[PDB]
Amino acid sequence: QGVQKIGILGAMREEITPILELFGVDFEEIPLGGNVFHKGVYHNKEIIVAYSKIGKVHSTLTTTSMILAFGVQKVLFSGVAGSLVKDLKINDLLVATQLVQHDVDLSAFDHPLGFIPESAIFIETSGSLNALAKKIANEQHIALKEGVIASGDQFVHSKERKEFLVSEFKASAVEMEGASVAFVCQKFGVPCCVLRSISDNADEKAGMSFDEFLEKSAHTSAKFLKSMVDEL
Amino acid sequence: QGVQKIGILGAMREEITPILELFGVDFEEIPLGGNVFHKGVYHNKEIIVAYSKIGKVHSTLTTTSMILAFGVQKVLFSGVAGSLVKDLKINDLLVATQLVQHDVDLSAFDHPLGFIPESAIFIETSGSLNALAKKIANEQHIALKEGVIASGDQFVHSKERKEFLVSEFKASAVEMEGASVAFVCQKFGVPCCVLRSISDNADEKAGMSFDEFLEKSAHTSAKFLKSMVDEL
Ligand SMILES: C#CCSC[C@H]1CN(Cc2c[nH]c3c(N)ncnc23)C[C@@H]1O
Ligand SMILES: C#CCSC[C@H]1CN(Cc2c[nH]c3c(N)ncnc23)C[C@@H]1O
Ligand SMILES: [N+]
Repeated sequence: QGVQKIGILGAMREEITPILELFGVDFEEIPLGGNVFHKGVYHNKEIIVAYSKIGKVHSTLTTTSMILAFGVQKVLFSGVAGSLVKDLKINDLLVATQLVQHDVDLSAFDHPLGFIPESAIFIETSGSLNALAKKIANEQHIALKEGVIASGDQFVHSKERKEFLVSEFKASAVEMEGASVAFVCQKFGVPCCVLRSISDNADEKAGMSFDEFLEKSAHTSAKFLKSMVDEL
Repeated sequence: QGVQKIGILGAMREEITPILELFGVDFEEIPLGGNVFHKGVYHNKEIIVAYSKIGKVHSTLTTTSMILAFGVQKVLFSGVAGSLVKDLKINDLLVATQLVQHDVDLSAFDHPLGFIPESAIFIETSGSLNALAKKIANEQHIALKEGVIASGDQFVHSKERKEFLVSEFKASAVEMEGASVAFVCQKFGVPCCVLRSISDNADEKAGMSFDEFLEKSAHTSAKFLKSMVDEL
């Protein structure tokens, strides 16, 4: 019966700018492990917001810090992603049902791609939180897609790599942090939800699309994340 | 003026088996975040030993746990690695002077390979600890090499990838955890030393070589790590 502590994560500063703005509360800035954590109070909940910096190691570190140093009981991720599928268009919102580290390769020992011993290819997120996301989206008449998100330490900008992600993992979107965030949460038994809004199509024009749409797509995701926190 | 707390990390159980045996003290087993931490007392020092499990996310998580949950003031890594250079042979010992995440690719935005914004290509380890390693090796007439270690989430077993690591990063050895361990330590200001003993040549026969030499190479590294702790 303490105050609920909720971790809110993006990868880049641009993904958390709209989060901080939308909550509209005063935040205390707390430096730790190369991150700045923004700690505020919102409707009987303590919210801790940070951007991890890009990629798997950064996001793993920051999620672990949120859990161990700030005692968060849930983690919600908001940011942008590349679309791997024709029906996911720029600005569309996706909730990740499972995530994979698409760049993991222990095939020299006959392991399937994505697999590491003492783990699994696919990492699950919270069914209760994903159900909440879907409930809210239906009530607000927001198209919310669901699917597998692939995460790796490369910005994907080729037809060939996109097609690999679809064929190998049946992934719908690609990014560089979701799987590591969801993985850390699974290891600590912390409920996790990963939201992404599409910024690009992970093809040869992805860099230019990303730079154009980062702000808008980040805001779309942030607004939805806030609507979830309103129901926690 | 408290007791010095030292984190001792391997990636696989096999890399820490000789560590636990060689210290020869009683350890309390403490589960946290999917790892088991072995906490013992050795010569006015508290030693916390764990294996992270394989790869960058696992090792990032465990190093962060060591620092935040166990309060370690230094981190020493011991394990095995693939050789990228003719003069590093099976069983040889290497101390990593810098490390890189060799699989990071943000070249779509004209970043050099290995680079992430708000970080650097090369991560340094502790000069004071590396100097200690070299001093001990010279006193014991142990050949200790030094160089760049490349870390990524793939087991390297091809001429083509080996040559890339040498050309791109001037790396001497390859593994899947050193850069992430050293990175976490840098972010928290914790001195880090990464030791590796060669298990294979990162070529088409690397899997078979690794399985053959894991035990012996792990022990070689562990023995050297213990000799360092004896001087702390
Ligand atoms: C320098 C620089 C920016 S790297 C890209 C950011 C955006 N994010 C999501 C993302 C959006 N589009 C992507 C794509 N095509 N591939 C990987 N990841 C993504 C992954 C990284 O945090
Ligand atoms: C399944 C399974 C085992 S994956 C290999 C282990 C050994 N380690 C070091 C290592 C030794 N040789 C290597 C190589 N050729 N490539 C990458 N890493 C390494 C990296 C991983 O922890
Ligand atoms: N990776």
